[PDB]
Amino acid sequence: KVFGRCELAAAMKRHGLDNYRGYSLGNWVCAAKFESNFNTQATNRNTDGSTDYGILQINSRWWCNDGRTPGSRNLCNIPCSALLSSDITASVNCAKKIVSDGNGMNAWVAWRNRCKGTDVQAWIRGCRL
Repeated sequence: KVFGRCELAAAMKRHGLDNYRGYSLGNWVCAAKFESNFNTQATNRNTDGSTDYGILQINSRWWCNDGRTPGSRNLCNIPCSALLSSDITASVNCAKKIVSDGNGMNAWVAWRNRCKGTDVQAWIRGCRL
């Protein structure tokens, strides 16, 4: 499903992402905007043969198993297809493991190049208090 901006902001807040590891909710909505355009079904294959899955484009080389990435580590212990669900719970629980791994949100190349250091507050403007 393609979330709307305020709609995604509210679901992420319910899942405890606002200020998870000190990253405010605007950061997570901006990451999802530029990673998938708010679309839970987005997939993209990488140069090395791994694929990125879902709203936060989580990669099969380390985080989920998709049956076709040699050396996939599957650290969130999920099939990658679970990350394409209209329910974002598995994507959020895996993203909390990724962001806690020491490199923060720099793990999402679109967050580093398009969101980091911008006014990310503009992304949750209008979301219900």
